[PDB]
Amino acid sequence: LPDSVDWREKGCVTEVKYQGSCGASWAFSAVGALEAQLKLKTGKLVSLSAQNLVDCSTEKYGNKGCNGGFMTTAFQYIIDNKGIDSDASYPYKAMDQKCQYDSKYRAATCSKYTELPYGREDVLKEAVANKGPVSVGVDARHPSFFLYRSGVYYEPSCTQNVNHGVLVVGYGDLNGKEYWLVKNSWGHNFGEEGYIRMARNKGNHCGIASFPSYPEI
Ligand SMILES: Cn1c(=O)n(C2CCN(CCCn3ccnc(-c4ccc(Cl)c(CNC(=O)c5ccc(F)cc5)c4)c3=O)CC2)c2cc(Cl)ccc21
Repeated sequence: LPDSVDWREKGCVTEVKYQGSCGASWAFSAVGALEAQLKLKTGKLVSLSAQNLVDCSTEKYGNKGCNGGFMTTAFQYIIDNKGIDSDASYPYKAMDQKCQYDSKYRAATCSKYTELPYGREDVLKEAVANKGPVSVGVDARHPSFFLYRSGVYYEPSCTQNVNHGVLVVGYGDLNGKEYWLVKNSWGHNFGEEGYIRMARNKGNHCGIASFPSYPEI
């Protein structure tokens, strides 16, 4: 119903992270979604451990750490593992390590997650507004994406085949162009202080609504 939302205004989004040469966008996207659900229930915003997911949500979950993974099965790990550590106590090192999870430094838990219907930008809008930040995949193969500085991103050669985990933390519009407000994990010098606004309601642009998921506590 609201024409625009931004979950940063509601205190539900952490500092933008830097994944580096490790392709752990899936882990960053997943912890970002859970982070927001943590704040909604607990009142505490704390950066959760992407590295905990890279290291422990591995072969059983169809994830290859720094060679990519799924947010959906990352949520399953946190359910199965009965918690995830804080980034503070299990920080990010941009490589594949042995699983060093420690129940002592558990900062959050996960009960279930929800996978939204394929390519449905309307349902995604509902969830973003009413549930919270949604982990999504995008097609970020194209140099335009790498280079993005500002405004609403539209790449004509963008497919709906997704390779990169991001987190939709809102939506809105700019000069008529409707956008999704997407948190990336490529440091602060990417786009708009770490964020990118990508085309909304333009035939599932770059696959943004192809595989949306969010967790719950
Ligand atoms: C070993 N086993 C496994 O594999 N499953 C998959 C995970 C859950 N569903 C995924 C289908 C939905 N679906 C389809 C296509 N694309 C994405 C997708 C979404 C977000 C992102 Cl960011 C990406 C990008 N990721 C990668 O490119 C990548 C690269 C390397 C890698 F190792 C993993 C992923 C893709 C996506 O979610 C089915 C296959 C298992 C499921 C079970 Cl019950 C038991 C064992 C499993």
